Order: sequence, then structure tokens, then C-alpha cells
Amino acid sequence: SGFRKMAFPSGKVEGCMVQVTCGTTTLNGLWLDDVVYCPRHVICTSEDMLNPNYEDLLIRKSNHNFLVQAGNVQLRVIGHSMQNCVLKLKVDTANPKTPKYKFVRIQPGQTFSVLACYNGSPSGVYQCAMRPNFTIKGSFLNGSCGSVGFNIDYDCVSFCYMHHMELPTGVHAGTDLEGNFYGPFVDRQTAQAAGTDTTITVNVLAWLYAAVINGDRWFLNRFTTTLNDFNLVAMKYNYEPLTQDHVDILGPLSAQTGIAVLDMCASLKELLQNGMNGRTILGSALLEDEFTPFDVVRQCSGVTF
Amino acid sequence: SGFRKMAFPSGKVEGCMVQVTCGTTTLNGLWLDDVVYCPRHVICTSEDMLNPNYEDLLIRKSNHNFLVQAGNVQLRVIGHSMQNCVLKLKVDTANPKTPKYKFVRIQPGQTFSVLACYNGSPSGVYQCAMRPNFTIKGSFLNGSCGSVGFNIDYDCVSFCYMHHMELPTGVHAGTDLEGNFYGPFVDRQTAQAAGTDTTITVNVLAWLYAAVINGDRWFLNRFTTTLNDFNLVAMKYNYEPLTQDHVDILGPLSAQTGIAVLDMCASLKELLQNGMNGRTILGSALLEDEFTPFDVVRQCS
Ligand SMILES: CN(C)S(=O)(=O)N1Cc2ccc(Cl)cc2[C@H](C(=O)Nc2cncc3ccccc23)C1
Ligand SMILES: CN(C)S(=O)(=O)N1Cc2ccc(Cl)cc2[C@H](C(=O)Nc2cncc3ccccc23)C1
Ligand SMILES: [Cl-]
Repeated sequence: SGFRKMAFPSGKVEGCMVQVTCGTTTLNGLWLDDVVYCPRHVICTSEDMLNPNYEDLLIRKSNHNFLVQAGNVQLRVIGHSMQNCVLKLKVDTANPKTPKYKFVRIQPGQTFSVLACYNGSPSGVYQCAMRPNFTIKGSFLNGSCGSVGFNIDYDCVSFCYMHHMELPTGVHAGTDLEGNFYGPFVDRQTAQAAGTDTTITVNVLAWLYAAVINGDRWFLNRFTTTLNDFNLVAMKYNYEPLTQDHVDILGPLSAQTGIAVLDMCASLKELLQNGMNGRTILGSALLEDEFTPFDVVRQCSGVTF
Repeated sequence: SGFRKMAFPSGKVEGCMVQVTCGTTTLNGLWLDDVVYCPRHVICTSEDMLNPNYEDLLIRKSNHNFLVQAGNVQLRVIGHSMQNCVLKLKVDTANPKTPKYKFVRIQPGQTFSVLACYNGSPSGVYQCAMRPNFTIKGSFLNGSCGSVGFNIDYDCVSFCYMHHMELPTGVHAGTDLEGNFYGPFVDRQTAQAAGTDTTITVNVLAWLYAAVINGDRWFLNRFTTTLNDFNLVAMKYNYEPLTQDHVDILGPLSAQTGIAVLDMCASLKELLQNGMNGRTILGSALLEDEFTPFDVVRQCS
């Protein structure tokens, strides 16, 4: 029993975090084999961030301009190259703690763990979701740039996010590990804003099934709905459209609890139109959308890494 | 900006998780130097749990009855002893991954990270608080016994909790790393129940100061309160009494934001009276009590 927002164990990622300094800027880097990955804005200064030509700023830097620190040991940079918005620093030493890994690009709604770091030192780990507007509601301060997002599947670490910046609403923007931004964001000091956000419907449904598994049934009803009727209701409440793929993905949870996906949708419709009426679901007065169907299955089954 | 429930990086603890097997029972152990710590109920045969005599069950055991597995390597047990509700298995290999550590006993209201494990394999990490009723609202399944709670301030891991059991309300009970239970609980399957739980007042106040630091001020008011009038109101909402120690502890946050502790207490009084009125504080529709004053300073500053 119990349902917590749970992160993956961060150990395999902790062994890869390094400090990257270039000029007056210090941020975090990911050391995998003999390459250190970090945001390319590490080469930028005060005037530079306003309108930066990164190829021009990069051609002016030499290997020794980049200071890489792994714990109390300085790594020597022997090469440098740019791939989209990520800088790749070739180092002389391969990381002996390099885990089995992949670089993966996630879709909005998918969740991941973030190992927040400052000066190449991990300070905390939290779980979060890629919002439908491509931002993450994270917890970051200055010097957190280069912190990474990941999932673990068996013994393989899938790196899916690298932190680049904070937007004026307090939300965060970043890239996959190939340097491609999530969302319509650019790595520069300019007027940018997150678009109107929506609720991740398949995730709320998964969390309602987690509540049923933990013994919370007050919200269930005798009713069912159609996918078409529910999608009209969901669109009215800034909820993401629920697709047939979402319905299929929820199949295992529907079989385990005996509540058809469109039966749980009729519960969700009633919650959206009437509220909770002073009640909570899993200790929450709001409908939680940062647990995927797979996160619910993993936590309510005990999968280990 | 942003305020999340944050756990400590679990790496230093992952390198200590082992599987402990005695007969048909398998649970988790903490391998530090040449000792493996685990709940002493690993020697019980289910029926034993109603009225176990641990001294009588342990005297019947030898070193080779305990199977310890660290990854794919079996450790050899060379000694065994009981300290309160913890079994200490002396092993022939010191853990090369032993971090700098301490055993600390925490007070209710204190927070910590839990590395939930099954078969000596870590599956997840989450942030918890010791409830005023000495239970923890964790997320644990069968086989999670022996999972540990910790804080990592600087490079030193302070182990403060070891999981032992789930109570009938779904909440969890356990011990410090010296085997002393938190609360009036016993490692026995007798009728036990968590006492009425209360809200950790000093933690809610700390979280209201975190909201002010992040720019949320809608809940503040022009009022102040005496400490006594605040506690008379707080007790009616099942909130823990706020002590002078709590007021002193909140001093730094009061100085940083310019809002006196008793002024912040008046806002809390009003929030308990009025509810949120469709608003949120730091993305929450409920008053959060699992962030200490120290956690707020650590994350916001
Ligand atoms: C107005 N800015 C927030 S700034 O500090 O001047 N800024 C400009 C900027 C522009 C472009 C890019 Cl790609 C990066 C960045 C950096 C940036 O977003 N860093 C930060 C990241 N995360 C949390 C932060 C929390 C407080 C401050 C910075 C934070 C730095
Ligand atoms: C009635 N029981 C809950 S039981 O499963 O029979 N039980 C009896 C018991 C009594 C005393 C002690 Cl010290 C331990 C234990 C064990 C026990 O609490 N383990 C478990 C621990 N944590 C989460 C669990 C989540 C589901 C199941 C067990 C869980 C086993
Ligand atoms: Cl304490």
C-alpha cells in the first residue's frame, strides 16, 4: 500500500555528472565514455546570449578554454563539436562508471526522473512529466543547466532530457541528448513563453486506477461513456484528447480492477463537471496527471533496477 | 523557481542494498563495512509472528542458515547478533562501496528519502516524513522489508529508518538503525493501530514561506496572533501544537521574507477557516506538511 511520486534510483546517473566551466559560466555535463555533453550556451557571456551565433563563438574557443571537473579530478579536453543545442567535449579519459545507456526522445505525457545538479554535484532527484506544451514543471536554480532527465529499463539508462533554461512563468525548457529542443523554444535571451497547458488525460485515468487498487472507490459510478462523448467533455476542460491507443494502453489496469476504460472515463467526466466535494483521491484534492499507465503498473508490482 | 518534493540522490545507498534469506523468508539488508543490517523478523516462520520469542528463534540459528546476496555474489556470514529489532550479520567481506555514514534517530515532522527495494534490488526513490503518530505514509509491497530511509547532508549518509511492517490502514512502521521502533509498535502481528494522525504545523508554515519566496502572496492577511490563540484554533483542525522551538526554527525564513512567524500563523488560521477558494499554493490544493524549515532553505536558497 501507498502511492508516491517515485523517481528511478539515480546511482547510474550520479557516476556521470561533471562540472563544465567556460569563461565565467559554470554548468553541469554528462560524461559518457570519452565525451562530455552539456548545453552549448556554456560558451555564451552577457551580450552573447542576446543574439548568439554559436558556430562563430565556438570557432574562437580552443580545447583548453573548457575546464571539466569530475569530482576532485580535472579531465583534459582533447576535442570539441556541436550537435544542435548540445556541445560535445571529447576528453582523454573514458568514464569508468559509464552505464549501459541510450539517448531517447520522449513524447509529451511521458514521465522521467531528473537528477538536479549544481557544480557537477547532484543535490536531488525528482519525478516529472513532459507537459503537452513541452515544458517541465521542475525545480531548478541558477547553475542547474546541464541537469539530466532519464528512465531506467532493466539495466539500461535512457537519457531523454537536458536542462537548458527557465521560462518567465517558472517552468523549464530543455533538449533531448541530441540537442533538439522540446517545444518551440530557442537557447537565447529573448521573449519566450510557454503555450497554454493541458491535462494529460491518459495519466489521470491511470492514477484513478492506482486509487482503485489502493482501495479508493468513492468516485466510481454505474455509468459508461463513448470515446467521442468523453472527448467533447475533455476538450471543454483543457484535457488532452484520449485516443484509441490510450484506451489500449489502459487495458491491463482495466482487467486488473474490473473497470472498463470508458467506465473510468464516466467517473472522470463526473469529477470534471462536479468536483471532488471536499474529498481526496490518494491524498490529493486535484486530479494528478504525472503518472503514466506504466508507472502505475511498475509501482503497484515492484519492478527493480 | 519551482518547488518539488525532492529526494536525495540514492547512489550511495544503492551500493549497500543486499538480499537476505533465512529459510523461506527473503527481505532486504543494508551492507555497511563488514555488517549486514536487516529486520530480525527475517527469522520468523509467519505463525511465529503472533508471539515470537526472537531470542529462542535466534539461538537455534547458525551462520550458514543466513544467505546474503550482494548482486550476483554470495557473501559468507561469519557471525550474527541481535540489537533490539535489528539482526546484524557479520560478513567476511567489507563493502567496497561503503559511503561515509552515521545512524541518526529522527523526531516526528522530520523528512527523509526512502529507497524502496525488493530482493536486494532498488526499484524507486521517494521523499517521506515521520508522521506525528510515528508512522510513515510510504509505498511498500511484500518483500520491501529492510528498505531504508536516509538524508545525505554534504557527503555523509545519515540512515534514520529501516522498514519493518505495514499497519492495517496502509501506513508503515519501522525502526532506527539501532533497532528501536518509532512509535508504540512491535514486530509482532498483534492488533496494532496507528494513533490519530495530525498535520505537521511547523512544516506547513515552512511551505507557506516557500510559497512567499516563489512569489505567491494571495493568502497573507493584515492580522497577527498570539502563540496560544493560534494553538487553540490549530488543535481544532487536527494540527500539531506549535512550540516556541518551532517559532525559533522559523526565524531565518521570517527574516528573509519580512513576515513574522505569528503573522504567518494568522494566514494559516485564515486558510484553515476559508479553504483555498479554487486557488493553489505552489501547485497544491491542500496544505503541504512534508517539507521542513531546513528543506525549504535547502531547495529555495
Ligand atoms: C533571465 N534568465 C532567467 S537568466 O538567468 O538571465 N538566463 C538567461 C538564459 C537565456 C537562455 C538560456 Cl538557453 C539560458 C539562460 C539561463 C537560464 O535560464 N538559467 C536558469 C535555468 N534554470 C533555472 C534558473 C533559475 C533562475 C535563474 C536562471 C535559471 C540564464
Ligand atoms: C498482515 N500483514 C500485513 S502480513 O502481510 O501478513 N505481514 C505480517 C507482519 C507482521 C509484523 C511484521 Cl514486523 C511484518 C509483517 C509483514 C509485513 O507487514 N510486510 C509488509 C511490509 N510493507 C508493506 C507490505 C505490503 C503488503 C504486504 C506486506 C507488507 C507480513
Ligand atoms: Cl530529527
